[PDB]
Amino acid sequence: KIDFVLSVAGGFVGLGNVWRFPYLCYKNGGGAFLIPYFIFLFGSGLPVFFLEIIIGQYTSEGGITCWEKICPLFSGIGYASVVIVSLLNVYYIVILAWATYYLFQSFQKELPWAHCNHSWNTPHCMEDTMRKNTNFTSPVIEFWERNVLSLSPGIDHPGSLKWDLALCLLLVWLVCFFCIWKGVRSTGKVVYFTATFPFAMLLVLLVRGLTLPGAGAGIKFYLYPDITRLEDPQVWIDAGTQIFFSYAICLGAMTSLGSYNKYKYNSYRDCMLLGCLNSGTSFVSGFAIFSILGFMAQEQGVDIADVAESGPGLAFIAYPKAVTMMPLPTFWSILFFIMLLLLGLDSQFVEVEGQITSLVDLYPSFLRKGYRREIFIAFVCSISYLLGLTMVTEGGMYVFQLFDYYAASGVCLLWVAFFECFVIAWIYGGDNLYDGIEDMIGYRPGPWMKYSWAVITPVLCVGCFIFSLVKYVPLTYNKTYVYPNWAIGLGWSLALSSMLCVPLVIVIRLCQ
Ligand SMILES: *[C@@H]1O[C@H](CO)[C@@H](O)[C@H](O)[C@H]1NC(C)=O
Ligand SMILES: *[C@@H]1O[C@H](CO)[C@@H](O)[C@H](O)[C@H]1NC(C)=O
Ligand SMILES: *[C@@H]1O[C@H](CO)[C@@H](O)[C@H](O)[C@H]1NC(C)=O
Ligand SMILES: [Cl-]
Repeated sequence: KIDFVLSVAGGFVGLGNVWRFPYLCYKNGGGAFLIPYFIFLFGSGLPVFFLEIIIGQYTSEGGITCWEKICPLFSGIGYASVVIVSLLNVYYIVILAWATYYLFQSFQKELPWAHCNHSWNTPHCMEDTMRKNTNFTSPVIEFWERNVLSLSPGIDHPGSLKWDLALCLLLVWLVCFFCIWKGVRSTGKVVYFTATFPFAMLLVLLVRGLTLPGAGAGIKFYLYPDITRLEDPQVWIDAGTQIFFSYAICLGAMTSLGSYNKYKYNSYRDCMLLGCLNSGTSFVSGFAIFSILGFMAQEQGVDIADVAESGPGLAFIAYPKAVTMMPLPTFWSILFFIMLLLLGLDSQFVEVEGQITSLVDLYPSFLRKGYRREIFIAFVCSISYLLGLTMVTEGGMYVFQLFDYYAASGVCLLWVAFFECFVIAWIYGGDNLYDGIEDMIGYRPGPWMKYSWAVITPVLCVGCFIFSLVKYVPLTYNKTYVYPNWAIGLGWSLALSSMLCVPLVIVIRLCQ
């Protein structure tokens, strides 16, 4: 029953809640992030999640073709989701590549980031333990910034392609290809492990984090807000994307997950449970990582807002620092990186299988099992690897950060979600959906969610977008570097490559 549904949904938590949420909550202050986080959650997250589940269940088609009989004129939501999930597959596998590199470098007796007496460290390096005794730098951040991937002075100098990371990325892609070769999703007792290990790892990390000194400052920074920061659109614009990324909203996956359920199945309670559980695990992981970050700041004796990198690498700077202090660091490090690989992989298979099925639905005659689908999967993996080689070279962090900020976040996700809510609440109508639910499942849901879809989400999205446009600021990596105009143009081209799908399909349909 409930144990079975939690066993099925154990794959809900992924690299999102464990990695992306911390650095998004850290880039622009922690306390000023929770208020728009929860506002956007209860305004759009659970509403749009439930909406995707209902559309996938009511209509047997799940994905691109769900909108074919709801509103054909707005069919571009599926294409936008396909483009967004393709870019997501492009830049998501790099996190797994870094995790694999750490796993391979963690088999040694002494962890590489324990000390910085190595051949890739400047003399200015100092051990953070002895730091309290404007040019010093902790060993972990220096290691992550040079040995893991060397940083050029800017994006204008791509440098030379790295080889060890390329090999790790190729290994991960080959593992994914050879696992989709057969398919190991159908599991018996293994689903118990695949659902218990991540939670146990997170729980022991939580215990370690809040049992460490200096966690109080991290908790206060995470919770206590700053009203003045709400005056900048960055906090709202990234709080309206982190919660959408966590639930895989608008990625075309949740609109097809509900297609497996039958007509008479109470999906309301399941959707509420998964949403609340995802929010809770994200919140507790935030406590853990901000506690370890506060401990890092306490030993480093520097301001919390700049103690660590304010970019995609926050997890790889906090979590290894946490497992370093745990007894027998090698064992816990190996287990943790296996956990990261398991979660990120499972997300990678769902993101990929969804994309492949969605694109095959476009041309069903081209690929009907056999070997043509096999070579198509091989081609997709090869092209994704080649494209991902761009952000793994020397100074590859800038391309990755820009592509993450402008690919599956920022304005594209809010754009897709706003049109989704607008069409569902202004052509199909919330009353019609409640009538269908009432005649479909037991109990009539409260009128809260129809008002939600009608007002709370579209107003929030439009206001955030316009408020960002008026107070336009360039995207900056970390806090001391500024992109050139052409880099921002490239990022905006990336975002438009997703956003323009809806107007393009609209005008094509209006032509005939
Ligand atoms: C050299 O590396 C060892 C290994 O951790 C370390 O204990 C020692 O402090 C380092 N010495 C210098 C001068 O970096
Ligand atoms: C600072 O360095 C000196 C020199 O080794 C050492 O004696 C002292 O214990 C250090 N201070 C702390 C707080 O460890
Ligand atoms: C250290 O940082 C300061 C700025 O705070 C800078 O003026 C100085 O050149 C840097 N290097 C050294 C060796 O002090
Ligand atoms: Cl989240």
